[PDB]
Amino acid sequence: IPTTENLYFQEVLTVFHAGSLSVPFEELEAEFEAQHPGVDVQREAAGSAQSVRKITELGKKADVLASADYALIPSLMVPEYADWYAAFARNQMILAYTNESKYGDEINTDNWYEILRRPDVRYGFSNPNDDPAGYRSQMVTQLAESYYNDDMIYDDLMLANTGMTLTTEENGTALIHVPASEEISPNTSKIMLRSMEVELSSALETGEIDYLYIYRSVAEQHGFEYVALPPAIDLSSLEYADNYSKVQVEMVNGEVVTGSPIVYGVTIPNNAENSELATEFVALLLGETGQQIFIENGQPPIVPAIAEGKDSMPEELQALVV
Ligand code: MOO
Repeated sequence: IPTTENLYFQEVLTVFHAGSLSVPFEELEAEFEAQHPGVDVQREAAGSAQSVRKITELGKKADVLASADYALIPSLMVPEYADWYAAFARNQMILAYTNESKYGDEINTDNWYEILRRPDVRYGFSNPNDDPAGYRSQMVTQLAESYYNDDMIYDDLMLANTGMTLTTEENGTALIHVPASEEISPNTSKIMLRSMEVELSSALETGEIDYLYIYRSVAEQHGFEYVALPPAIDLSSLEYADNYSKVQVEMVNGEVVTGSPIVYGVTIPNNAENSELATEFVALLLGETGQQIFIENGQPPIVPAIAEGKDSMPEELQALVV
């Protein structure tokens, strides 16, 4: 029987981070505890949007907040809960699978959506209201329409199988509306939906789902075979930023996220209890040691880190940022 520590957090350093950061932050935890004897790092892994909402709406206090989408910090935390943030890593949306997945040896970059259209094929993605990988899965599928010249890709895979709706904005931008989390109501024969993307890893391993909308790093961390989606739709390239911006996702609470290159962001909240200790953890993260942890885990780091609001940043961190 799990204790409260075994359920919740599965001196004190409280860190709320993204699900895809579970592997590098686990190695960062062990290294930080090795350098600091009496320090117990307590990590809570959740979708980045709900990780932010714990601080901004639930009144929870964290020392370190790390998101899969850096932009959630200035749009939701700044200026009441945050005065600064730093872009530290990059990632890539892929479609993961294993040997057991149906149509495995036959799926490639030019037919992935056609495979997902099949009634026997089941696929997974996380909750877009809570997780970046969840809303990014919708972004990838919608952008695939204009790339492959097929205006029915998003309708067949998402609109006809969930509670998601779509409207066209005045500038031609597509806007995806995500209803209440319980009213998403996915077609069980076609879609499996979790709160965060990494909980769906177990589903792909057993063959409960055939394909999974997830990051490249997570696929390499688990050893899954994957489909390298075109740079124009996979949110991996800085050059295709103008193309990615033509799709937006509105959450149930009215918050709008925009298609952009996947850029991870970190910050130390304004109401942090151990801000001194948090500084040292972020220093290890943005320093050479943190950089090598990401490279070894298949996640490319932004070296040097790009920060905003440097006049509010602690002095120890200003030597590691741009
Ligand atoms: O915040 Mo995630 O790394 O899209 O579970």
